[PDB]
Amino acid sequence: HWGYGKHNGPEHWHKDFPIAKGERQSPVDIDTHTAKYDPSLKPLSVSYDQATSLRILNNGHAFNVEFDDSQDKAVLKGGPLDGTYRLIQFDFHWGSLDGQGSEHTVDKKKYAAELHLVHWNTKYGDFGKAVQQPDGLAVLGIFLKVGSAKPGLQKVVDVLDSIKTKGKSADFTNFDPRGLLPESLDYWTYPGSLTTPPLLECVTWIVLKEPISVSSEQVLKFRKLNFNGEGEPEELMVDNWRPAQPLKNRQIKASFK
Ligand SMILES: NS(=O)(=O)c1ccccc1
Ligand SMILES: NS(=O)(=O)c1ccccc1
Ligand SMILES: [Zn+2]
Repeated sequence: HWGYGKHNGPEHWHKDFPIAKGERQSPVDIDTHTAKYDPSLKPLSVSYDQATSLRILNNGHAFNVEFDDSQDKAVLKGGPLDGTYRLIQFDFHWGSLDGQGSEHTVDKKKYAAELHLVHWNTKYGDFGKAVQQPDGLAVLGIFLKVGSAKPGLQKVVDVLDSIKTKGKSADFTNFDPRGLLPESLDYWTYPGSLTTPPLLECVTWIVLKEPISVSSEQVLKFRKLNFNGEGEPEELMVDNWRPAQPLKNRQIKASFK
């Protein structure tokens, strides 16, 4: 199966997922000087007041926090989006060192990690039907830098010890994903794909310009997770990021002047 190692990492994925070399792959490098302000963007609306988290899962590649998406309770709308997109999960990607870890880059700069808040277009009824559609998903991407602790992250960090290995999960109710956001909603947007197999080309990416700060201790705890399952040789879960892919025939638009 696929992963992030020398043998099964991003440069191998195309053999089983040929869309890896497609026309709208993610992540990309965001060249800030080439991105253009777009006045046709409507204001972005992140409405997570009634978000209902369920469970946190180590899937052998990263960890996922899962949400109950059976009602319109945590939605993203506006910006480049037509209609309403419902939050299903968040996931992170991070590095073995603070100088790398993010998937998107900004003028070639890599951040220490990247958070993805994944939403599906409610016009398609559920996640699996949405990922067959070119506008099925919207992923809100948020960069993490190392500096001050992010208090809203700490409940995640403290639960990781209970999901150290592949296939482990834990209850993760009553977690408020609002505490993971930066102050500003200024963003870049472009059409792209999932960044892990199956690499489906269904995503409107909305990448926030303002990073959040997390502490060195918080990110160190991410790097104590394991890719392997229980009772197997330890392979620390680090560097679970895909590098930037060709921009091809795409334009990155900015929400801000
Ligand atoms: N192409 S892939 O899914 O990364 C893969 C790589 C090596 C062995 C099996 C699968
Ligand atoms: N890492 S990502 O592009 O946001 C993603 C979300 C759901 C499934 C697979 C990948
Ligand atoms: Zn992700």
